Amino acid sequence: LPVPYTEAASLSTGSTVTIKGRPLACFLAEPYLQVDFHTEMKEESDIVFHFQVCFGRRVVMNSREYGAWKQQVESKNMPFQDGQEFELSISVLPDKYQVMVNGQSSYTFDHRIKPEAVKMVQVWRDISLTKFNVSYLKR
Amino acid sequence: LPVPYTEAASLSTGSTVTIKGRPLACFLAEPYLQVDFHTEMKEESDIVFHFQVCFGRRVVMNSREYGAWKQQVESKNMPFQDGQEFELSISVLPDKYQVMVNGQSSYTFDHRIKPEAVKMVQVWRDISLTKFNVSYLKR
Repeated sequence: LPVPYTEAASLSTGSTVTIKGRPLACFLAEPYLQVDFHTEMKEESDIVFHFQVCFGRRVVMNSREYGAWKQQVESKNMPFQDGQEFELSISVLPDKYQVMVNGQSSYTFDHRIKPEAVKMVQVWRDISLTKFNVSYLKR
Repeated sequence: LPVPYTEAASLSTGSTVTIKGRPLACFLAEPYLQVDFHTEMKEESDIVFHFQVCFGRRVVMNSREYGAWKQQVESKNMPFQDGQEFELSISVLPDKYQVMVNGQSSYTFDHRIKPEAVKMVQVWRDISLTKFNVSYLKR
């Protein structure tokens, strides 16, 4: 899959975004992974959910609203494993996103903007990607 | 050119490393560029010169010696232009590296390890690359 990876998308309660991929360097090099849920197809559009991994160090989550970054949430939780493929599953719950890493609940982020505002998902920085899916099974 | 880009290399006084490329996102997204001069072909080897651009924000330079990062040099100088191709030229002078951006002297970094210790150059993070060259014209 090409990285940066972009897909038009819609989200609501019950939606799951599944990403399978792979850092491009060992953790000692501090590769990054970024997943952004955008309100428009344009990359300068607002970001309802920003998820940024500095592999082996930290994760930051935030939103970008009317062009400006808001209060970041910083986590030191690091379930990702050096040199390994990862499977990332972001579920849209009524009150928050829930982020699973290799099947383990690892982060959550309460909705600041309704998920129905999302029109695009971008996955980029220092990863390769073998799978991307947005589920569309629920009303 | 594939990114991450790796080339075996040797450097001495008079050597020039010329990199031509292009951020993968606008500056608002804060794409990065990293150029590392390594002592071995392995990515965990020491880094004689680390050059890391956070486009539109800062540049940091450092060395990684026996596995540990040393004193970083942080610069707010930012000659790179939003959305534009750049031409980066790193010259090996007797006392320092000199970094030109689009023909303009922009950064320098005094040698901490002799440049003759370099065996590999890696260029990676959020850029595309159209040209890479190491000059080999001087004794």
